[PDB]
Amino acid sequence: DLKTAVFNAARDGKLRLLTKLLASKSKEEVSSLISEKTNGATPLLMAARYGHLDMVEFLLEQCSASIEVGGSVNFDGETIEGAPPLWAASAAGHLKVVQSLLNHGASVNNTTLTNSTPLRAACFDGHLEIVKYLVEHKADLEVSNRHGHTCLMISCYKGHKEIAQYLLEKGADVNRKSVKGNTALHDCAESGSLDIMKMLLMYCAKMEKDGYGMTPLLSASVTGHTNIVDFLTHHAQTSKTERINALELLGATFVDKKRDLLGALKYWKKAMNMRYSDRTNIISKPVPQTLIMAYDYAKEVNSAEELEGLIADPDEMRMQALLIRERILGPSHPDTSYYIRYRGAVYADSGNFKRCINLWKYALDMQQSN
Repeated sequence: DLKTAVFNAARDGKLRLLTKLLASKSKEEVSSLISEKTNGATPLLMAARYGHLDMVEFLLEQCSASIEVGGSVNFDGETIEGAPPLWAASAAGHLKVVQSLLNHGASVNNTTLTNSTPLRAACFDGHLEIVKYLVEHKADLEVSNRHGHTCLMISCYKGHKEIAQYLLEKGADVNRKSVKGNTALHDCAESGSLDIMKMLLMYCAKMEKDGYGMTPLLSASVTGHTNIVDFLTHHAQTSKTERINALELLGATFVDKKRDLLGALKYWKKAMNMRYSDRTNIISKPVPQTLIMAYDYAKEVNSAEELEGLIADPDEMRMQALLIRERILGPSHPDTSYYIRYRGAVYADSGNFKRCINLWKYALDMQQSN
């Protein structure tokens, strides 16, 4: 009864309602009731989560004991486990509460069970003042989550140029790699954050293949951020062969993600003309080992004159898209099977269940083998 009404009172921010609940209880008894978890969370953690400053000051002044105790907090319908009060406050954008918990001695790099710092948390939803305040209170820029994703990486992915700028001038390492080889440049490519990408390149960020063998350029081609593809295909650090494959893959993404066939064809014609713009250095389309029944035994166009009529054969353009993606990403990259399945589902929507089944059969074989 009481231990719950205490939790509900701290969660909702009812400090008048709370005080009357403990009036005739001992400092011993109170330290117990505010110590106990409800819905996986301390009263202090909920007080901080929903930004009730008066409530935070009160609870700490009874017992500083729950300040580093992690628990369950909900952000965007997701539960997050092991989150201390300072982390929850930071995630939620409650600056005054962030300032109060640090005043009262809170540990500025104490993490969730995923090893996410309060700094990482503030970097996510883009709370610049909390970031600045955490860093001016000894927050480690370089503590990554358990996948090795950094504060600069998430800052880049969520398109917060100011926060990324502040981290960079405060000395953040731009060439860190996630366990799967993600760099901040890859985060820029996958979000279409062109300005941040340009900033990273002035801080001498190196473009590298990730664990899937994807450069920032190709990561942008997969996700269909044409702003990044246009920039990096005119950049000196990208070769003729890299531009051609990036244009062709972006072409496929236009077919499958954007359902824009005219746009796909523009990209394929550009890449095809690049392929035969020097008789001294012809870049020929690689021939795959075998024809695929699920692709109707189709073969990539290998000439400008083979592209011209393609607009009139949408089915041929969808098979070209799957060949291109399989050649450039390979079967280990999750988007290859994702788009095979998607294409199957589209045929099923037309009433072609057989073609759906044959594409899904080959997709499921590909997934099992990964």
